[PDB]
Parts: sequence; C-alpha cells; structure tokens
Amino acid sequence: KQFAVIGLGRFGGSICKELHRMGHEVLAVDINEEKVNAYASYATHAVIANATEENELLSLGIRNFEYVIVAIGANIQASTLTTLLLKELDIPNIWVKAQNYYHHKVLEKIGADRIIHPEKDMGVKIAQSLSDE
Amino acid sequence: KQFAVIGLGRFGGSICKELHRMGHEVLAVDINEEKVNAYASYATHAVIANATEENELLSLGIRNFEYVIVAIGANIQASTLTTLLLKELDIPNIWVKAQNYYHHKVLEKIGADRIIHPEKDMGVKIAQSLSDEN
Amino acid sequence: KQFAVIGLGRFGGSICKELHRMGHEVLAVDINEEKVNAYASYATHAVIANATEENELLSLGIRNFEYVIVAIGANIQASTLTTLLLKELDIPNIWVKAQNYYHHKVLEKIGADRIIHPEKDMGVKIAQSLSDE
Amino acid sequence: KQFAVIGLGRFGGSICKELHRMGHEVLAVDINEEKVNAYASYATHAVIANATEENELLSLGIRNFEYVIVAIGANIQASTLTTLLLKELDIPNIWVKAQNYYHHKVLEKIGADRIIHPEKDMGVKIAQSLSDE
Amino acid sequence: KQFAVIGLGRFGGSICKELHRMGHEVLAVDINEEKVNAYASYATHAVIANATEENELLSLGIRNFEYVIVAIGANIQASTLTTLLLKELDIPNIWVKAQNYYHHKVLEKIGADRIIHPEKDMGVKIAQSLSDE
Amino acid sequence: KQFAVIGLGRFGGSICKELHRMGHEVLAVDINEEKVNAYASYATHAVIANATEENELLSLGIRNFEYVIVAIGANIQASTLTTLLLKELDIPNIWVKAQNYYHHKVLEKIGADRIIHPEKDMGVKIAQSLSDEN
Amino acid sequence: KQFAVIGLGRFGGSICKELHRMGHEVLAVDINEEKVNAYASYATHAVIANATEENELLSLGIRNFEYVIVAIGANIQASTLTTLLLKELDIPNIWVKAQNYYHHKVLEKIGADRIIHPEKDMGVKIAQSLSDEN
Amino acid sequence: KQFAVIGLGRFGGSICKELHRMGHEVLAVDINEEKVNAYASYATHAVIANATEENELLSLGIRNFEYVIVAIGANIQASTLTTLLLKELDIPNIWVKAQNYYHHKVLEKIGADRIIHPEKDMGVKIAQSLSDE
Ligand SMILES: Nc1ncnc2c1ncn2[C@@H]1O[C@H](COP(=O)(O)OP(=O)(O)O)[C@@H](O)[C@H]1O
Ligand SMILES: Nc1ncnc2c1ncn2[C@@H]1O[C@H](COP(=O)(O)OP(=O)(O)O)[C@@H](O)[C@H]1O
Ligand SMILES: Nc1ncnc2c1ncn2[C@@H]1O[C@H](COP(=O)(O)OP(=O)(O)O)[C@@H](O)[C@H]1O
Ligand SMILES: Nc1ncnc2c1ncn2[C@@H]1O[C@H](COP(=O)(O)OP(=O)(O)O)[C@@H](O)[C@H]1O
Ligand SMILES: Nc1ncnc2c1ncn2[C@@H]1O[C@H](COP(=O)(O)OP(=O)(O)O)[C@@H](O)[C@H]1O
Ligand SMILES: Nc1ncnc2c1ncn2[C@@H]1O[C@H](COP(=O)(O)OP(=O)(O)O)[C@@H](O)[C@H]1O
Ligand SMILES: Nc1ncnc2c1ncn2[C@@H]1O[C@H](COP(=O)(O)OP(=O)(O)O)[C@@H](O)[C@H]1O
Ligand SMILES: Nc1ncnc2c1ncn2[C@@H]1O[C@H](COP(=O)(O)OP(=O)(O)O)[C@@H](O)[C@H]1O
Repeated sequence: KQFAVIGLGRFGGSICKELHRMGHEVLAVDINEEKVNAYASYATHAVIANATEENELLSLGIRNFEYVIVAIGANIQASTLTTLLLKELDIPNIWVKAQNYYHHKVLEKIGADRIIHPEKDMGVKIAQSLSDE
Repeated sequence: KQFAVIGLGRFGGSICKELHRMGHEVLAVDINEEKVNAYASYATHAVIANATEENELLSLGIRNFEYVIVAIGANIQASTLTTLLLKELDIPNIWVKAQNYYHHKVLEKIGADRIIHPEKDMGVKIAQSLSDEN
Repeated sequence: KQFAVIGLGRFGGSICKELHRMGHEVLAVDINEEKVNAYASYATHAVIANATEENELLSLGIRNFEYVIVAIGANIQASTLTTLLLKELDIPNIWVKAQNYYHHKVLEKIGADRIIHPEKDMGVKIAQSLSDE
Repeated sequence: KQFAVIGLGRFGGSICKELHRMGHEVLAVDINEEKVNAYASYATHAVIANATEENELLSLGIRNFEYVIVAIGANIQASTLTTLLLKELDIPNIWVKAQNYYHHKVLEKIGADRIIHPEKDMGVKIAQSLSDE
Repeated sequence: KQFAVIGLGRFGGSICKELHRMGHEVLAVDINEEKVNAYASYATHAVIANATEENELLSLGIRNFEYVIVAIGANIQASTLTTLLLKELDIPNIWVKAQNYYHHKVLEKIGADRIIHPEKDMGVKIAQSLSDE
Repeated sequence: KQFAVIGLGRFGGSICKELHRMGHEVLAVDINEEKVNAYASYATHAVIANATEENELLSLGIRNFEYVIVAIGANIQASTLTTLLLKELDIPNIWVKAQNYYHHKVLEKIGADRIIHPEKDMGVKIAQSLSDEN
Repeated sequence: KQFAVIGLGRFGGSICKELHRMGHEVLAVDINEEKVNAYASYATHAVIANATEENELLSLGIRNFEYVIVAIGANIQASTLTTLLLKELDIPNIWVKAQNYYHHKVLEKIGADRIIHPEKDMGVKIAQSLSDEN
Repeated sequence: KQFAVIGLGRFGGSICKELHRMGHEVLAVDINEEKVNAYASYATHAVIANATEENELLSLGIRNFEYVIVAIGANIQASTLTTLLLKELDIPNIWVKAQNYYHHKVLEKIGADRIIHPEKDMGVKIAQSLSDE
C-alpha cells in the first residue's frame, strides 16, 4: 500500500501505472519536470526532486515508505548514490534497477535488497515461456 | 526443442544462455562477429549472418524452426524488416522485441505473433511482485 | 484535384506550395502547430493532427482522397506506421518518402505504391542533366 | 565526359554511380577514407583529399574538369569555401548543393553557376508528377 | 553621430564604450542578455535581438544608421549572414570583423565596405610603432 | 633594427612579417616547429625554443635585443612567466600581449613596459576612425 | 592565532575547518556567497570580498594578519594577482596554492614565501608512508 | 619494495617518481600511451593497460604486489571498478584516491584499505603546519 518509485522512465513509469491500476498509493519522484507532469495523474503523489540530495529525501518522507524502488537509468552514479543514501534512512526494502554487470556488483555490495536487470531478467523468463509453450 | 534467436544482445543473449541450460537446440544469428564468438559455446549453432537479407535466411534454414525470436535492438528498421521477411517464410510463431510504443504498433500490424517490451513488461511484473510481497 | 500531404517539412511543404500554385485542392496535416500555421495559406485545408492515430485520419476524410503523400521525415516509425494505417483505409495511391535503404525495403513490402528518396532520386536526374548538357 | 564530384555522400554518391553507369569519367574526392574506398569502384578516379585546401585542388587537376559538383553536406562552411576556391581556378560550370535558404543566398552571390536543393527541388517535381498523374 | 554596433564582445564592446565617451549615439544589439545589460549604460540604445533575422533588423531601424559595425565573433556564420542581410537594407557603410583569412575572403566578395582583423591589424601597427620608436 | 618577437601566432606573426617588409632584423622564437618553419623566411633568425626556460633565453642572446615583444597567446602562464624572466635579463623595453583584464593587471605589476590588448585596443581606434569619417 | 585564508574551496575550506577545531582565529574571504555562508560557522570572521581588489583587502585588515594563505583554485590569474597585491601590503608570510608547474614558477619569482601543490605534495608523502609501512 | 601504481596523473605520477628516487620497484599502468612513455624511465615497469579489465590485471601480475595504489582521477567509475576487481585478487593493501565525499563513502564500503583525498588531506596538514609555525 505504501510504495515509492524514484525515476519516472520506461521502467519506473511502468511500475507506477501498474501499481496505480491495482489501487496502491505510490509516490513518484523525478528530477525532470515533464516526467512528473506526465505521471502526475498516474501517481498518488508526484514530486519534482533530486534523489541524490539527502535533504530532499527527508522532506518527501521516504523513511515512512517500506518499499522504495530506484529506477534511475542512464545515470549510474545517481542510481548508486541514491541507494547509498536510502540505507542511511534505514529503509527496509530497497529495489534497484541495474544497468550492467559491473553496476550489478556495486549495488549488491552496498546493500541493495533486490537488484533488477530488466533486459537480462526478461530474457530468462521469455526463454522459460518458450519451454512451457 | 527447435528455437532460433536473431540478435545476440542483452535480451537475445539471455534467451540463448537460458535455453541452452535447459537443454534445447538454439540457433544464434548476429551480424557482429564478436557477439557470435562469445555465444558460440552457448548455442547449438552460431551463425554470422544478416537477418535483413532473405537469401541468407534460407541458407540458415529458418523455415524449419517453429519459433523464431527477433531480439534486434537499437536498430528498429532491421527489427521491422526481419519480421516482415519471416512472414514470407511462413514461420508459425514470431516473437519480436519492441523498442517504443510506435515500434510496438508497427510490429502488431505487420503480423508479429507476440511482441516483447523488456523494460515495460518487467515493470508490470515487478509491481505484481510488490503486491504479492505485502 | 484531390490531394493530401502528410508532414509539412522541406519535402512535404514544397509539394503543397507547388500544387497550390498549379490550382489544386491540397489537405495539409502535421503534428507541429507552427508548420500548419506557416502553410495554412498555402493549402486549401490545413489540419493539426497526428497521422499515427487511425481515429484522427477518419475525421479528416483521408478515404476520400485518391492520392496521399506521406512526407514524414526524421521519424521513421511515424512514416512506417502512417502508411500501414492508410492501406486499411483502402487508399488507392500512397506515395511515401524514404529515409534510407532499410526504410525503403520496409515501405516496399508493406504496400507503398511509390517510394520517394529525395536525396538519392535527385542525384540520378542531376547526373542525367549533366549528360544532356 | 569530364566530370568531378566533391563529397561522396547520399547526394554526391548517387551522381557518381549514375554517371559511371552511363559511361562517363568521374573524379571522386572526399576527406573520409571509408567513403572513397566504397566508391573507388564506382568512379574512374577516387581521391582522398580536402576540398578546402587550394594546394590539393591543383594536384587533382580540377582546372581540367569543365563540370565540378560540390555535394558537401552537413558542413556548410566547407561547401561555401570550396566553391569560392573553384572560381579562382576559373572553373566554367560549378554546381553546388545547398542546405537551407540562407546557404542558397550565399552560394548565389559568390558565383555558383547552379544551386541544387535536393529536398526542396524534389518536392516541386513530385508535385508536378501528381498533376500529370 | 548615428552609429550601430552588432555584437557586444571584446571588440564590439570596446567600440561602444569609446564612442560613448566621445559623445556619440550608439545602438548596441546582441543576442546574449547579460552582454546587453552590461553595456546598457554604455550605449544610447541597447537592444536584445538576433541580427540573423531580417524582421528584427527592420524593427530596430538599422536602415536609418549610416554606419553599422558587425563585431560578431566565434560565430562566423552569424557574422557572414548578418552582413548579407544589411546589404539588402542598402546600408551605406558596413564594417565587419573577420576571424581568419578564409572569412576575410568571403566578406570581401559579399560586399563588406571595410573588413577588420583585430589580431592581424594590431600587429602591423605595433610593428610600425617599433620602427618609429 | 634589433627586435625580438616571442610567439609566432596571429599577433606575433603579423609583427614579424611587417617588420621584415620594412627592413628590420627580427628574431622569431616559438615552441611549435611548424610556426617557426612557416615564418623562417619572414624573419632574419628563426629559433625553436621555449621562452619559459632561462637557459634557452641566454643561448639566443635576448639581452642583446633592446626591444622584446612577448606575443604568447592562449597560454597566460607562459606569457606571464616569460616576461618575468626577461626583467632578470635587464631588457630595456618589454612589450607584452594581454589576454584579459586580470592578465593586464598582473603584467602591469610585474614590470611590463607596454601592454597590448589587440581586441580591445583595436576597438578604441576603429571607433576613432568612425568619428573622423563622419 | 592570527590567520587569514583566501578562497574557500576544497583546499581552502579544509584549512579553515582544521584551524577552527584547534582553536584559532581565522578570517575567510571568498567571492562566492554560498561558500562564505557554508563556512561562516567554521571561521571566526567570514567575508564576501574579491581578493584581486586592493581597496577591499585594506578594508578587511589583511596587513594585521601575519599569515595569509591564498587557496584560490581554477582561476590562476586571481591567485597570481592576489599574491602580488599582498606583497605591497608587506605581509610577512604568504602561502600560495599552485595549480601546475608553470604557475609554481611564476609564484616563486613574484615573492611567495611558501608554495603548496596539494596533488603533487600529497604524492611525495604517501610514497614516504609506503616505505615506512614496509 | 613491491609497489604498483595505477593511473599516471598528477597524484599517481608523483608517487612513482618519489618511490623511484628512494630505490623501489614500481609498476606503472595507465590507459593513455603518452603518460606511460613519459613515466617509462621513472618506473621499473611501465605498462599500457586498462585497469577495469580483470584479464589484463592477471597478465601484469597484480596479485604478486602487496601494495596497489589506485590513483585514477576524473573517472570515478574506473576508480570504483578497479578497486572492486582488486579485492577479487585478494590484494592485501589497496590505497585509493577519492574525488569527493560521495566517492569516499562508496570506496569505504567496497573494501578500500586506505582512502586518500589529496585536496582535503593536504589542507588538514597545511593547517597543522600553521599552528606549529
Ligand atoms: N538524480 C535523479 N533523481 C531522480 N530521478 C532521476 C535522477 N536522474 C535521472 N532521473 C530520472 O530517471 C529516468 C531514467 O530514464 P531513462 O534514462 O530513459 O531509462 P529508463 O526509462 O529505463 O529508466 C529519467 O527519466 C530521469 O528523469
Ligand atoms: N541486421 C541484423 N541482423 C542480425 N543481428 C543484428 C542486426 N542488427 C543488429 N543486430 C544485433 O542485435 C543486437 C542488439 O543489441 P543492442 O542494440 O545492444 O540491444 P539489446 O542488447 O537490448 O538487443 C546487437 O548486438 C547486434 O549485433
Ligand atoms: N506523426 C506525425 N504526423 C504528422 N506529421 C508529422 C508526424 N511526425 C512528424 N511530422 C512532421 O513531418 C515533418 C518532417 O520534417 P523533417 O523531419 O524536417 O524532414 P523533411 O522536412 O525532409 O520532411 C516535421 O515538420 C513534422 O512536423
Ligand atoms: N572538406 C571536405 N572535402 C571533401 N569532402 C567533404 C568535406 N567535408 C565533408 N565532405 C564529405 O561530404 C559528405 C557529405 O555527406 P552528408 O553530410 O552525409 O550529407 P549528403 O550525403 O547529403 O551529402 C560526407 O560524406 C563527407 O565525407
Ligand atoms: N546572431 C547574433 N546576433 C547578435 N549578436 C551575436 C550573435 N551571435 C553572437 N553574438 C554576440 O557577439 C559576441 C562575440 O563575442 P566573442 O565571440 O567573445 O568574440 P569578440 O568578443 O572578439 O567579438 C558575443 O558576445 C555574442 O553575444
Ligand atoms: N612557452 C612558449 N614559448 C614560445 N612560444 C610559445 C610558448 N607557448 C606558446 N607559444 C606560441 O605562441 C603562439 C600563440 O598563438 P595563439 O595561441 O594562436 O594566439 P595568437 O595567435 O593571438 O598569439 C602559439 O603559436 C605558440 O606556438
Ligand atoms: N578573486 C577571488 N577572490 C576570492 N576567492 C576566489 C576568487 N576567485 C575564486 N575564489 C574562490 O576560490 C575557490 C577555488 O575552489 P576550486 O576552484 O573549486 O578549487 P579548490 O577547491 O581546490 O580551491 C572557489 O570556491 C572560489 O569561490
Ligand atoms: N581505466 C583506467 N585504467 C588505468 N588508468 C586510467 C584509467 N582511466 C584513467 N586513467 C589514468 O588516470 C589518470 C588520472 O589523471 P587526472 O584525471 O588528470 O587526475 P590526477 O592527475 O589527479 O589523477 C589519467 O592520466 C589517466 O591516464
């Protein structure tokens, strides 16, 4: 019921739209103003903020959210830095989207609860569908 | 048992590796020679060919394969052109990886059996996992 | 007499201006509002619409037009998608502007009556002019 | 019979291929080595040279050629500078490919015998074909 | 008394300041807003406009000015295009600042009354001062 | 008759060419070898040397030259360092080309006999020409 | 006890914080207002001023300070010009942070009591630590 | 006696020169060929290699070296990735140069034995020198 998604892109935006359809309260935060306006109606709360600043994260109230999904793409440093800040806020579950194998290793060692690799993870279940078909 | 994957990238390469682990015969075709060499051991047959040429597709024997997966990325025209050629070869099932919404619409109307959107489709099942995780 | 041009750019805009001079009824449709305003006086009907939506095409009345020219440039997917929709509307003649060799092949197989390659096609007639000169 | 084409791109390359088919001697000059290698078999003489340097132009023997076509694209300064050098070499006929309206005006005033606008010029003859059809 | 300077840079700004000290009416036009604000007090009229647009030049009233100095630097195309527009406005005297030898040749042939090369022209008078010293 | 120009660029090269035309002996020194070769015929003596090294300056014989012009551009530190070395060699007249206002202040306080600002100084005489023309 | 630091950056800011911890009176001057506000609590006196203007330096009272540290970075001309002004104010000890080898030479000849090269000087003591660590 | 320095820049190059003077065997590795040539005489072994590739690190023999100093600057990802690879090679002591506070935190959590901040660390000892003076 209490979910937060950081980064409204192809992967992050899809999570907000799907969660909103199921009837869940989702907080969407993104630096780009156009992304927040587009997903303003698809999220319970839409915020234009920078996730790499610890002062803004406290203003949003991320510590309240049990699940935080960091879906920042094409900016690996922002994704790595955001998750490191979230552990200081003792977030119980942090789900991070990885970009490559090296980024996957860094996120694992800095304390990411679950690492998502949308291109690689989709292949291993498309292949599973082929066997079942 | 008879699968063909076109385009050995992040999405296409993952399918070949996973299918090979399960014990399936997979044909891997890619224009780039480095990709084919890397996945030569992970595929039953690895071929360096261009999927946009109908003469090369007949040489491989794609008509034999019941399932063909077009995993070409960052080259939308090659992905669109390859699937159009495959329908001429009366391929029963063609699975195509889409890049954006506009590419999804084009593939649907040209006769793609199943369209895959790895970034968008993963989000709708990650969100499903969140609900099931309470 | 009944012509429709989709995409008011360097190639599409030149067709509307030349046809208007000859005294022909031309319908101009383009997503960009500035392009439609600029060519509003150079076309019998100017419409701000998206050619990739089949609902808007029926509103314009494209099925009435015998000749439809798809002059969309720099957006290959929009050009490919528009021509595929037009064949559903049983348009007799569809002329499409191609961007590269791969786009030329796709348009040919999806049922484009005539494919135009302005950069390549101009070279083969400039060269012809050199021989005649 | 004696033609020279400068810049082996979409427009320049099409002229060399078409002239070669008709059986004409064409000299192809381009800074990029890949372009010259690709069109080496499609031109009687292929040269890797920079057209903005007056010393290299004399080495090629451009003054011998009666017709010189400057098909440099995406580099307006190189196209403008090349044609200015050619007039010093008293080239009888110089055909230049223009990029926009402002480039068309500059080429006209610096002494270009014929200015070609492939995107705009193709539209005025596609529109003519529509009327004749 | 009636002077116009286009481009408020190191060379253009120095002309406005020196002319203002001598008691002359100078119109300063520049695209950058910071440059116009800095030289607003050093010019009789300061305008934020683009010199490459013929519509804006007529609004300023450049045709009234007998002397127009085009001091645009680091943007050779803007400098070349601006002077070509000014000749359409039948400006009696046009003084242009050149960037290199090739730019000097282009400006001379498009009808620049006087071409200024601040780096090169200063050397020929510093050397003259050495002989007189 | 005895002039030395350091830095063969747009400003430094113009001084050597103009002085050579008037019939003066000019020594041209520059780190770049292409610049020295280009201006070898336009100078009585052309030398490929670094002006920031005091050992090379003595080899050239700069102390003999009464007028030394430091026309180094785009390298403010080299221009500032060269003029500081020249004062140790008790050069009577040192003319330096400045790059900006801050560089003008530094050169003035380190003992530059005359500071030249080609972009700014040309404007104040172009403006003077406008007044005399009207 | 009487120290002045000019330029509140990575190097200048570290000096003010460390001196403040030890219990010393430090004057911090910087053109940027955000830097002065950030280090206002870490310095006894924080001033927003330009060090290249001799009128502002007298207002601060730099002549009173025995030690002045010029930690201006990325603006070599400001660093060079500031130290030249300080010698006119007969400052006993002037410590300057250098940017490169050429800037090091200029500062040495204009009368800098001690020149600091944080990147180079840290390497020669990290290497010393390696030898002592066996 | 057995030291390896990765990245021949202002900080890395100073370590190699100082260690070479003291009479120590230093291996210098850098992607840039000019840096390796300049420091070839100042290091016992100079190698042109990429530290982000685990295959090249084994070729050099980094596992033999007890002390490895990662002095990569202006490329934070290369510095972070290199140190992560070194821990797989069970390097006893790894000294890393940090760029900012956020990079300092990441290196600390991924297992850097000692983190060096040349700009910040020099200030705390210059200030110490002032008190002692
Ligand atoms: N520091 C940041 N804080 C919050 N959101 C960010 C930050 N940096 C980037 N983003 C957002 O993350 C999104 C990443 O999208 P993109 O790079 O297109 O790949 P994807 O859509 O797969 O995530 C961007 O839309 C951007 O707005
Ligand atoms: N015409 C083609 N025929 C076969 N394979 C192709 C063709 N064009 C591209 N490919 C392959 O498809 C792959 C696409 O990978 P990429 O663009 O990185 O995205 P992804 O890894 O998500 O597929 C490339 O590795 C390339 O080798
Ligand atoms: N989906 C669309 N529907 C209608 N018009 C479009 C669409 N997408 C782009 N266009 C128009 O097509 C034109 C293409 O112009 P451009 O890309 O500059 O190349 P060209 O001028 O050669 O056509 C654009 O001006 C744009 O307004
Ligand atoms: N200075 C030059 N001299 C000769 N050829 C050039 C020069 N600059 C660019 N070219 C060539 O001109 C060609 C222009 O092609 P491009 O910019 O793709 O547009 P187009 O194909 O329409 O000409 C390039 O392939 C380039 O190799
Ligand atoms: N299209 C334009 N119209 C008017 N002013 C322009 C235009 N383009 C550039 N300028 C101005 O011309 C000035 C050129 O300055 P710069 O490039 O620094 O060299 P300089 O100072 O020697 O002229 C810039 O400050 C810019 O504001
Ligand atoms: N340390 C040095 N000693 C001698 N000459 C130098 C030194 N550094 C640079 N130069 C020369 O000074 C010239 C400066 O030219 P440039 O930077 O193009 O501006 P300008 O042409 O206006 O002087 C360069 O051609 C360079 O060869
Ligand atoms: N003229 C000046 N007077 C005073 N302070 C200055 C002046 N110019 C720059 N500074 C300050 O010096 C600091 C230099 O910091 P920076 O360039 O980041 O490198 P570092 O942090 O290593 O010193 C800047 O924060 C700036 O505020
Ligand atoms: N992947 C890499 N492997 C090895 N060396 C690298 C790599 N990336 C950068 N370097 C080297 O590290 C050096 C960093 O220097 P620089 O960025 O100037 O800052 P500093 O001199 O303070 O280290 C560069 O000279 C570069 O050659």
